[PDB]
Amino acid sequence: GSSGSSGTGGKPYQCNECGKAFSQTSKLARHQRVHTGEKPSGPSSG
Ligand SMILES: [Zn+2]
Repeated sequence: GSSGSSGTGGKPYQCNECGKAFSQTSKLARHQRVHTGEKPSGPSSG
């Protein structure tokens, strides 16, 4: 059992692609545009 932090809080909305944060999610939503692209994927649980 290792005690580390990978995805237990930090950058929930903050852009991870480039690593840019914004005061409000509003402006952030538009920022995602720069990272425009396709990503097909069906429903999968498990
Ligand atoms: Zn970005």
